[PDB]
Amino acid sequence: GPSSVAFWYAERPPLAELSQFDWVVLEAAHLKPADVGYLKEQGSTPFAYLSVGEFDGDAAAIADSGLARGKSAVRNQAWNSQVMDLAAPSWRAHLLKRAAELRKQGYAGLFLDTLDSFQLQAEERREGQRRALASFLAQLHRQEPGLKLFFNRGFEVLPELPGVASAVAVESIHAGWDAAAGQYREVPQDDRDWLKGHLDALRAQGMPIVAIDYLPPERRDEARALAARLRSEGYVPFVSTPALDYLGVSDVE
Repeated sequence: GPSSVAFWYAERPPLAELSQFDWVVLEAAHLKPADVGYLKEQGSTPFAYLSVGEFDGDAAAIADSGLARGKSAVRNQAWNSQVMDLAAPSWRAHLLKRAAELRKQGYAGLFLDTLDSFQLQAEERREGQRRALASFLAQLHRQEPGLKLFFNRGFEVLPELPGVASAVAVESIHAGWDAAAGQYREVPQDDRDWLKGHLDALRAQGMPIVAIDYLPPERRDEARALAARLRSEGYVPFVSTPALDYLGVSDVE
């Protein structure tokens, strides 16, 4: 897996600086193929963001895209993000086409997000979504064996996908972002208690685990210490801001 990792989702990625991280996850809309090639020339492994469980867009955006039939009307839906039906052929086809385009652009892998958004569906629908997610990920991996798949969590599907994921990320281990309360908050103990069983399992199988923790820029000294703490606990960390628009820290200075 990675020795160091950065995530940058904003415009104008600082490519020279990002190139010194082993793995770099980017929003591909803000890069051109020459930029992706430059990162590889420098020795970095570039990954493109891909949201598997949700479509990011206004209602105008998802209608324009031809994906409307695939939208699930979940009760707790986050604004500007639509939970999609992982069994919908138009959604699955859309994602596979996107993967092919990102492959052609030179990405070495995909960072697969919203792998647990199906838990927002009605309880009795979740197992069917989980199975559709697992079959989608297997088909993605079969179609695109040249893309390393860097999962964001995925605990409900990982046991059925041996050999598919190259690493698993987790937001967050110690320092997190409470999107509701809009605050940097310590990850609550009960959140760490729930993660422990899943992370212990991945550790037992040698899976590289990336910790995505959140501290604001003014706390860069604390972010350095936290990166060291996370490495001593076996994680490959990136400590940054929730917008991922910041040259956060993965190792000590």
